[PDB]
Amino acid sequence: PQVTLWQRPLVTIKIGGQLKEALLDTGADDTVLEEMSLPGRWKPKMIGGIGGFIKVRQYDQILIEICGHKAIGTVLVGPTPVNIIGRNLLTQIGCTLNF
Amino acid sequence: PQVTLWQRPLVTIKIGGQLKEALLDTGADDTVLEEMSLPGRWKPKMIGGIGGFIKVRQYDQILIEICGHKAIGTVLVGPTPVNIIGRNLLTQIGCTLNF
Ligand SMILES: CC(C)(C)OC(=O)N[C@@H](Cc1ccccc1)[C@H](O)CNC[C@@H](O)[C@H](Cc1ccccc1)NC(=O)OC(C)(C)C
Repeated sequence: PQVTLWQRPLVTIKIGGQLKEALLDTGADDTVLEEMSLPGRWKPKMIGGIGGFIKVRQYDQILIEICGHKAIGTVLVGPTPVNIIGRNLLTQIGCTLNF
Repeated sequence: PQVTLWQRPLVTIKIGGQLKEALLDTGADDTVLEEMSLPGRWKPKMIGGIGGFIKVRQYDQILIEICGHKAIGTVLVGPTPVNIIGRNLLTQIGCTLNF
């Protein structure tokens, strides 16, 4: 696909046969998902965004599917208002910015 | 051009006769820049990011060159760790997300 920016670039993700809405964010280095209980150990972490930091839990090697394109990597889970797919995952699906 | 995301999508912009580096951010609805004295009449505004709200000065109808492409629109000036080019200006330059 070719996603236009007239509207926020919100797509469907599948994180364990759960369809989830998430934003493709080129501005984000990391992937941040809404509070969820994932099996596995996590590492405490504080991530900064415009505005300040938020405390998140870090999970390694999560598999997510972005428009039926698989990506596997680190995800931070915390109280975000929106799921954010960051460049750590977008690089996996071959995502580019073209102008 | 075709920007890959192995690294942050940093481009050089020209604004108010100043060359600056800014991130192309499909996650941002608006363009927020580092503190600067741009010419004109501004209005205070508050905008939220993942860590909470910040106060910005809003400047309308400002000319900005992104990789030599012309864009004229709103620019928010405020306490940001990085200059960010949002979707109000990425659409003007014809940028897309592709995979
Ligand atoms: C998500 C996270 C991993 C925490 O990365 C950033 O927030 N990265 C910042 C850049 C940054 C680096 C270092 C320090 C501070 C900021 C990008 O603007 C992220 N794209 C912005 C996008 O996530 C956010 C989506 C959003 C919107 C509203 C609420 C919550 C979240 N929009 C965003 O902040 O938009 C404005 C900049 C216009 C405020």
